[PDB]
Amino acid sequence: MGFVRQIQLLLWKNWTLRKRQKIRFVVELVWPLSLFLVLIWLRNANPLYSHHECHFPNKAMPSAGMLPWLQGIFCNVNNPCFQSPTPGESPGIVSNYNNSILARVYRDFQELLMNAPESQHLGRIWTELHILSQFMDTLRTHPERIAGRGIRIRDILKDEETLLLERFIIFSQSLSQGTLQWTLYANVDFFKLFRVLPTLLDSRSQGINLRSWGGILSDMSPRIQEFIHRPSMQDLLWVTRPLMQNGGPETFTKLMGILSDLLCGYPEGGGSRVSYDRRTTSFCNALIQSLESNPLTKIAWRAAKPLLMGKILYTPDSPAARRILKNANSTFEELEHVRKLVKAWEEVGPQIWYFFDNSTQMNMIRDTLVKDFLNRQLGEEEAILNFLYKGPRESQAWRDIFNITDRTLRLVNQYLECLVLDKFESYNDETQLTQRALSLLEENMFWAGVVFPDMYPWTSSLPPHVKYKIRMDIDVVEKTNKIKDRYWDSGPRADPVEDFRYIWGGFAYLQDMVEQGITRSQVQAEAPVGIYLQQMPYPCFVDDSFMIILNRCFPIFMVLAWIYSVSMTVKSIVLEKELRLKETLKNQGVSNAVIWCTWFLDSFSIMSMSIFLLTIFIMHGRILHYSDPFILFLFLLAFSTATIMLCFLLSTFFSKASLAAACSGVIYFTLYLPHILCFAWQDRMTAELKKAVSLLSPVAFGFGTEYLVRFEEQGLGLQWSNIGNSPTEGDEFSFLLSMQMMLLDAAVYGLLAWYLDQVFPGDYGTPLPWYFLLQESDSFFEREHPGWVPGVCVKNLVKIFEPCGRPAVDRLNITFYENQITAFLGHNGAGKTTTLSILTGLLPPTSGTVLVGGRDIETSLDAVRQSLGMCPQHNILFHHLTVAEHMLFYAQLKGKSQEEAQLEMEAMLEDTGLHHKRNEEAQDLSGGMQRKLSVAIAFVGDAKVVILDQPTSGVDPYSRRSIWDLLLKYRSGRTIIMSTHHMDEADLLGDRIAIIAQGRLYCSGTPLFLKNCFGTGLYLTLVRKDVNELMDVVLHHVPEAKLVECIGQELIFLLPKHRAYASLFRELEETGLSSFGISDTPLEEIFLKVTEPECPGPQLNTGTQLVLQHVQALLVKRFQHTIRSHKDFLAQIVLPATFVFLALMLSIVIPPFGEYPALTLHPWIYGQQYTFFSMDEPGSEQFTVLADVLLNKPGFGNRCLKEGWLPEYPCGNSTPWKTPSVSPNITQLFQKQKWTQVNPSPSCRCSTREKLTMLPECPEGAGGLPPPQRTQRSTEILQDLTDRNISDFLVKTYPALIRSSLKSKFWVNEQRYGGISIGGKLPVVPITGEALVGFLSDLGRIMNVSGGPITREASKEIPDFLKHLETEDNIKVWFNNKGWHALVSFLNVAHNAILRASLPKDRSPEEYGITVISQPLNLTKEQLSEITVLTTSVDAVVAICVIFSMSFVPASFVLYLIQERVNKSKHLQFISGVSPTTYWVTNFLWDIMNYSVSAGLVVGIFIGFQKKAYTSPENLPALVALLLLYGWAVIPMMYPASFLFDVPSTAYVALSCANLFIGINSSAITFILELFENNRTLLRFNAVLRKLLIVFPHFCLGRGLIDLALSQAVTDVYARFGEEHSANPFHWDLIGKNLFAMVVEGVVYFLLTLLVQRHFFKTDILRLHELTKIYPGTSSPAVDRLCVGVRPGECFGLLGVNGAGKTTTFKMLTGDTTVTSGDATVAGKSILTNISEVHQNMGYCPQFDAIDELLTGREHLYLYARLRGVPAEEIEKVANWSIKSLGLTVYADCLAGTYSGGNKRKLSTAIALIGCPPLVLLDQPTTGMDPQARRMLWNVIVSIIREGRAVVLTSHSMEECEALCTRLAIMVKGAFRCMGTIQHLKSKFGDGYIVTMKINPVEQFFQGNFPGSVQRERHYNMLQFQVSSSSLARIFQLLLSEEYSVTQTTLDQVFVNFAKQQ
Ligand SMILES: Nc1ncnc2c1ncn2[C@@H]1O[C@H](COP(=O)(O)OP(=O)(O)OP(=O)(O)O)[C@@H](O)[C@H]1O
Ligand SMILES: *[C@@H]1O[C@H](CO)[C@@H](O)[C@H](O)[C@H]1NC(C)=O
Ligand SMILES: *[C@@H]1O[C@H](CO)[C@@H](O)[C@H](O)[C@H]1NC(C)=O
Ligand SMILES: *[C@@H]1O[C@H](CO)[C@@H](O)[C@H](O)[C@H]1NC(C)=O
Ligand SMILES: *[C@@H]1O[C@H](CO)[C@@H](O)[C@H](O)[C@H]1NC(C)=O
Ligand SMILES: [Mg+2]
Ligand SMILES: [Mg+2]
Repeated sequence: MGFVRQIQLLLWKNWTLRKRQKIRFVVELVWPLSLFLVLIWLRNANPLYSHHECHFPNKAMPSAGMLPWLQGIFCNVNNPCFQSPTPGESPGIVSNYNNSILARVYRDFQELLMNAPESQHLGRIWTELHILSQFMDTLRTHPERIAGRGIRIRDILKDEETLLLERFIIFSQSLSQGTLQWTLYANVDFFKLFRVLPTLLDSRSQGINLRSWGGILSDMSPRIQEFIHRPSMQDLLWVTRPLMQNGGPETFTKLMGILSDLLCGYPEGGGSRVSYDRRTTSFCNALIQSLESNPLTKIAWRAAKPLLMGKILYTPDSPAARRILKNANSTFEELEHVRKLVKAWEEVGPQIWYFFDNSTQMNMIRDTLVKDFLNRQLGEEEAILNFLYKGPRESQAWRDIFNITDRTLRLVNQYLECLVLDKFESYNDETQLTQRALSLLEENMFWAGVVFPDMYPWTSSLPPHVKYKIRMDIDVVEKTNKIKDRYWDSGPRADPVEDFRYIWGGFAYLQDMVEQGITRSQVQAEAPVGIYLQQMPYPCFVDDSFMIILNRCFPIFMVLAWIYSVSMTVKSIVLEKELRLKETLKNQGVSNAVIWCTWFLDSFSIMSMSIFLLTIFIMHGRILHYSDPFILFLFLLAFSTATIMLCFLLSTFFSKASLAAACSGVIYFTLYLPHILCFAWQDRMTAELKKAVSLLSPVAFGFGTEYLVRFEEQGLGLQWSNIGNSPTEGDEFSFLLSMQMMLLDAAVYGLLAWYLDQVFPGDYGTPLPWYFLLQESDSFFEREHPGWVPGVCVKNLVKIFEPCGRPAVDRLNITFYENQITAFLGHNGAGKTTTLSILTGLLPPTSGTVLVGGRDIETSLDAVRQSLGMCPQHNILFHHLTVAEHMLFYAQLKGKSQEEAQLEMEAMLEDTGLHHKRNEEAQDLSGGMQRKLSVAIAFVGDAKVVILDQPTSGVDPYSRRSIWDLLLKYRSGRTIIMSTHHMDEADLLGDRIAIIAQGRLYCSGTPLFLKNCFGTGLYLTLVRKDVNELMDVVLHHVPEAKLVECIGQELIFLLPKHRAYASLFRELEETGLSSFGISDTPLEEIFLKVTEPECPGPQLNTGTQLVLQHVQALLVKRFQHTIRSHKDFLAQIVLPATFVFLALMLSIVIPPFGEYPALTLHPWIYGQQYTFFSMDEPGSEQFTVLADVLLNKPGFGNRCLKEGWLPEYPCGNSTPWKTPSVSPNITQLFQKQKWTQVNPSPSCRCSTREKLTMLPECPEGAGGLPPPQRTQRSTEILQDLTDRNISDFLVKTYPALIRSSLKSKFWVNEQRYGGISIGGKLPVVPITGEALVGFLSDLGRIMNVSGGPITREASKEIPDFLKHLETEDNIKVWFNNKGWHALVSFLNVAHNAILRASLPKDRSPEEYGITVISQPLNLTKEQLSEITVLTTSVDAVVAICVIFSMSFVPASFVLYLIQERVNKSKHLQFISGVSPTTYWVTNFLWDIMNYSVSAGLVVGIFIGFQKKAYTSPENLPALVALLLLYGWAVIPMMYPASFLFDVPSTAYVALSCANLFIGINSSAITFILELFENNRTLLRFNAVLRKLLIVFPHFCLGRGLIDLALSQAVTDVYARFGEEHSANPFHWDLIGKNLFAMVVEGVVYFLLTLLVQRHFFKTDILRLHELTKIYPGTSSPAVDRLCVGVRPGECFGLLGVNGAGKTTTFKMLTGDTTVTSGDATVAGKSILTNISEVHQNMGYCPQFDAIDELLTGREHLYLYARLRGVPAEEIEKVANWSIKSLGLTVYADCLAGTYSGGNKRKLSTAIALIGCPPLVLLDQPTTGMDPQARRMLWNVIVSIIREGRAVVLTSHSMEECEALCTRLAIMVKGAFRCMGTIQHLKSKFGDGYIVTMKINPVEQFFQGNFPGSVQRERHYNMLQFQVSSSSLARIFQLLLSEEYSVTQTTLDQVFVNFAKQQ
């Protein structure tokens, strides 16, 4: 139950302390919500994009004819989406190329010219022309009548008459004209005719057909003119305009567009697109080289070359293979027939030129014709526009149509000869084929390599099941080890380049050719069926653009937000431990488990609020949109628990906070590194190995975060229904396993932390054995009175400290009895605190035992601590609480009611003198009040043993009275142990006394026993203000000894005969010295008997030697500091480089590279699946059998042959056709409302703006009714889609099918991959074969060409040529591109069915088949796309790790600067004169050489791993200059921060985190924003940021480390193909600009730190005038207006009550704090204006030790001599004098941090006197010094006062302010109360004779003898008494009966009642 109360109190304290910060807390719970702001914005920069449907054009294969094959290659290069069903996916069409102008032209030509009433008589004209040219024109070699000649003759003959002429000649050139001319009317006029048509004049089989030739042209006149003006011809001529204009169009910009709309037609704009070579011609190698070396067409040529010019290598040399590949080269045969035809031109051309130059039928017929009749004949429907425009015979400027023909038709012949059309080479082994392929690959002249495995080189007969292989290289083939993607994306997979490697790589074409060869080799009656391929359409979907960066940034940004919390809690666990605040709590009796429970609750309650805020931002910021808030909350909660218990585990390794701040973040982030292995071993990990590694909590976090992201990139969330099932196929270890294996780690970490705490409590506390689970649960010394009881007992201790060697404590034997106070005295290095640290469990002994209640602490500390109280020598308080809160907290921890605690606190506040504060923080107290509170809270509660040492060192004589009252009130029932130095109280209130010397007792017992043990006598005191006089004056009554002590302004005499003594004092009274005082024997004389030069500085250096001495001094100081703390150096310098080393070592382990397997291609590589078919175009025989042999007899493919196929996929039976039943609502819906042909079914609603979905909803009216189904023997479901809209069915049914796949197996699946569709016709050119060649032959015979030798070969192959450009009857296959190997599988299905559908009717088609196999060529490679992404992914994280590492080193230099700024050790060096510039410059110079070691170590690692892009002969200087100049730039940026943090560890943590935040969120935003080149507003931001963000060195390093890595991948990919460009990474665009910004920054920030340093920094000396100091938070002044002056040779006093303003004055004088309204002058130089000038005329000794705890005592003196003049050859004797004079010989070199606490004061005053400054300021120079050392200090001060130097002291011991001081000044709250000499005070204040006795019976003893008395005190067996000035005290001394004592007046009693009265 008390457990719960203590929990509540601890939590109350923590939350009270947090109520004061309100900034360390807000930053604490806001820091993680800050790494996500970039993502929150960058999400809303990119709203989601919804994509329309896609419909794609089909692809003809080589077997579909050459013309559509090539046309499809050209038109469908980019594979465009069309959004509306293309014509090719209609039941009986394949064409898909209308709206092409070249096709509409044919449409109009068939519609108008031909098949009409104008083409009837045209052939008759041709036939009559041929008859003419055969009969009348050709009349030379044949016999005829006289009227005949090759040109012209006359038949004039048979003349019987004798032999006007012009008239007849004109007239002939008339039937009734010659009849009346008369003879010639009976012989030559018999059958004569006129000039009419003589076409009837010949002897011909037909009568005549003339007078119709010109009378048929008018019929077809309105047809041609109509045609030419049709819109199709307008478009043709419009687009052909920029072709013949001067020859040559623009290369690939508009030429492609013209050819596109000329051949292709695609609408809506063209779719969306989602060395001297040998055996060649000097043209063909010039062309290829000009094409390859043009950096614009190298890419397309790189892919097109192996098909145009590559070669195909086939393995065995057998007649079977030769036959197959003879039948497979049909395509190349019909491709070289074209070359033949075009080559025939080089022969026909000159013949046509001649015929149209000379002709008997043109140049002698048409040039000879006359024109009178022609003009009228033309006009009745131009000779000048015809017979001259096209019939010229001599040059005129007809050639316009002939000299473009050769230009355009010989260039084509030059082009076509570059093709290689013989490409089948024959080998005898796959090995030989492989080496020849290796040879050919470099030239890029390797197509595939075909292998027939089952046939031997003698094979002749084909088996009826042929299998072959196509072996290509991996860069043009899909991988054969996996068949799909790892995760189901939502897209069609339709990128023409990287998703269609089976098409542009040439695999599918060769497979088609060889399947057709195999079919044609064993059928002999093949069906001419061709094949088209069609891609199944895809619905509308939603694009992301975001989960490409989200999935690569989420599980870094999520694990990196907790690094600040981890560091701030591991550091806070360790501050309490090494600041000793855990041990005070454990001393007040707080259990050990309450500590841990409070830590856990207080950490959990703070992490749980940032968890909440983080979830709210993650969801409402739309980073995750589909998931569940509650599950995310619970996941983060489990992580919080794991991380907290990890922090508890880590805190038990460290003891110093600065060391834990430097390791916690690095270790937290190095436990996450094993997630590098997820890049290479992505698939070869197992759920069991995944469990084994998830014991490290961050990797379990990463495993869970990946599922969180992935369930969303698959369109779902983390709903409560799919935790336990992974998204990826066939892997265990779901999300729940990560969540559940976080809690196992929480438990394990916590349990181990609890155990490991007990065994290794470093540096404060007692360890346990590693097996503590065996469950234990004369004479010097006074005679011992057998009475009271013993309390604490000590028995033979030893404590050896390892370095020092000597025993600090050596065999003690003491007992402290119960009901009394003991005083525990000794010199300084005695063992008083080392012993009292052992009685309490602060540190373990080397030997011996102690016993508190008879129970030894070696086993029973828990019970001992239940009743303890303690105050330590140096204060430890919660520096932000209050006085009242301290006392109200410790009182209740012991267990008390709240109101009783109020009462006790109220009493003790007044009792201790700490009232009037009661509300001030424990840091605004002075240093005596802190020591006073530290005692007050040792008595509160109720202890039984109270151990309190040095309880009064620093408290003024007026408050020591209250402390004594407090001690004597609680002595009643406790054992109290006091350790003290000043002896006024060691005897007054000590019931016993013990003394230690060198770590063991020297004496013991009650004080009276000690006195007679050593000696006793009176002590005559003569306080002066000449020795010979006194000596002779005390010779008259010469006793024992004489002068025993004589220091400045003091004296001492010892004298053991009433008249003798009586006469002395009496006579002395009336007869140079001032007052005096006799006594019995002090307690300081017996303690004093137990234990038992450089006055000028000549020539202090100055100038450049002084500066060069300062630099050396500081560098040596820093070297000494860092040699002795090497764990800190290791953990701050070498650790980050080790982190980098681990990160690079991990990215080296990679799986070995095997080889790509076989993978027989068939549709059952996939699982259960649907297929379909569609028997379009029925009734045609030869298709009713092809639709029968792919359903019923063997079915699809080869999974059911007669013998067997692959005994891995067994058959079975089938089921009857069965149309499934549908719900009635559909039945009424589809018949009720009338639909149409273009709208068969209701449409699907997409993913609305506010209705986000992955795929549309598609209501219950999808593409129709369910079609008939069946289950085939292949264990597949094919559904018959005959006479239905397939494009509608597939599109509107894909979504509902994708949902029905994750109900059972939670991973989404694709259940449909393809199907056949029998039918499809395209119209073949109606022109037959032999008819064409006959027409050509007749035309040639008319036109006198006769051809030539080439033409007979060219025109020998026309009939077969025209049969191979079209097919007219063919099928088409549909495929789904999501499955990689789904194209070739179904292509094989189709070819195999075509084979079975055509073999004869007695061969049983169930045992014939073809199978294909892929098997890449053994080149030992990977695909480029794989290694590129792997390399960039790995080499990004290396840059991330280097940035993380170099972000921690720069903050490591602030630890020393902050550590020195507080404790006032930097100010104490400025006092010696170091001129801030040299200090800062030297620190910078040390930091640089400290940094360069880490930089060099990182570089050495990069060299060792041989990482390119970093260690290459062109990059290494760039890397070195990046690192070495980043450090220069960034180091002087931490320095201004050392001015506002007080705890070094806090600064370390808060600066490392800020550096990491900037260095991550500057070098990722500009690499993400540049990735998005789509958006235009992003480029503005990217450009402006890449310049604004240059002021941070973090950006300048983050850019460069990733640039040098990106700009080497782009060259190592070039090495794959082509040339190899170098880097030169120094350009003013890569890193050259950053390296310039570094240098400017590195010198602008240093000036900023030197500027911020400046905002913070008569015959007498030190004249003070009215000066004041009001502290900011109060109302009354700390130091009111005060004014003095000190002369050269005096010593000022500066006494004062506790809390009066004495250290504030010294702080203002030395220049620490800021004066308020005053002035002060040291040697003429004022302190307000020029203070660097006064600083060299004074020394300073602070109240608190300002020393470096790691050098030594001697190295301090050397440092502080060098920081002054004292040239290099004198420092040794100055140091030796200072060491010897102050008493530091035993331990002059022992690590000043191990001094005792009275030796630290000696060191401080020793280094306050180096040099010889005229003014010396000392502040409490003697608080922990024993009486032996105080005298040595007094002697030194007297020796320096005698020179002429001034001293100012501030002390609280009045034994010395009257021994060496000349002027005093009591100082109450503000200014002074009473200045003046010592005698000026005593005389006016206090008569004298303060008689003190020891012992009612003595109270009445001063009734008549001494009436005037006034009582001072009434204590225990000691009490004081003031008696009036009677001078008869020694007279009445014979009336006593005790401790004799009387004195004139001590200054101690004067100061008590001086301050009593105010
Ligand atoms: N940082 C501070 N803020 C507010 N008040 C302060 C601060 N430091 C000191 N004081 C107050 O100013 C007064 C002067 O304190 P100062 O340190 O001069 O006392 P002191 O005489 O040096 O004490 P002691 O004599 O024990 O050394 C004290 O009352 C103290 O409470
Ligand atoms: C040309 O294509 C159009 C486009 O739909 C089609 O309607 C027409 O039937 C086609 N003409 C043919 C193939 O002759
Ligand atoms: C036609 O081009 C040829 C070049 O092949 C040229 O010699 C001839 O002169 C051109 N025709 C005319 C009419 O000039
Ligand atoms: C190709 O590599 C595979 C890898 O195992 C090996 O089995 C096969 O024999 C090799 N064949 C050739 C022709 O290199
Ligand atoms: C559709 O028909 C079903 C019966 O199958 C009926 O329950 C429902 O009310 C009808 N209307 C709808 C679903 O809008
Ligand atoms: Mg001590
Ligand atoms: Mg002080």
